[PDB]
Amino acid sequence: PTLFVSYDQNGKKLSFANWISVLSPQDTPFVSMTGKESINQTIFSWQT
Amino acid sequence: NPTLFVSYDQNGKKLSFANWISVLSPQDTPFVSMTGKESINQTIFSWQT
Repeated sequence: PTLFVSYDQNGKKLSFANWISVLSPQDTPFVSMTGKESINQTIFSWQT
Repeated sequence: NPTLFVSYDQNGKKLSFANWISVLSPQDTPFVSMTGKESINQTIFSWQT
């Protein structure tokens, strides 16, 4: 059991990163540039 | 269609309901009003005639 190296080590301590990567976009410009109106479901309508 | 002054062809009318629901029904409970309250714990007892 000589040739002591990481392959032979035991009880090691990891070196992970304390964060997570995310690249999924979150722009959504349409929903932000429209505007919401109100309650009162389709009982009303545009009628133009 | 502006052909004639009628209501059948009106676009975008108003439903014009009445704001009330007169669905009255009888509810008196005279017996239950002239009995009282004798709250109990269990449901197997008696009254020892």
